[PDB]
Amino acid sequence: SVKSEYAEAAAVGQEAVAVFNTMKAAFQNGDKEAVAQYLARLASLYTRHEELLNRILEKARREGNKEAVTLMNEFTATFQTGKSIFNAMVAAFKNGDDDSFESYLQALEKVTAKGETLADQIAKAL
Ligand SMILES: CCOC(=O)c1c(C)n[nH]c1C
Repeated sequence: SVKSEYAEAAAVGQEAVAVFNTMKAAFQNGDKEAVAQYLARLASLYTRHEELLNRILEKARREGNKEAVTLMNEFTATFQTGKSIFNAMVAAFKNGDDDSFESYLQALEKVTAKGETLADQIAKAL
């Protein structure tokens, strides 16, 4: 169902939250080799997350679930913001620039926290 696929998407999103917090600790500790691996894992998880979100939105469209489509359009828009910030964070890591990395890390936390109001509304609309 669209709802079980949303539950999987929610789980993959929580996996990313878990890995992101482990990465933040590693960055603070200066374990750059660990950060590199966590960043690669996060990219993989965001790819899978976005794939699930798109299939859910396309299915809500085919089902005519107008409230769900509206909410998912809003959420997938904010997901792109998070993606853009994550990409800039990765570039800052490649460049050896911890100041910018810190800033982007913090910004991505705020984009994600703000998104959770939408995420929970979608669950209840589907
Ligand atoms: C960086 C891509 O991910 C996200 O933006 C995201 C996740 C994961 N959960 N909520 C949001 C807005």
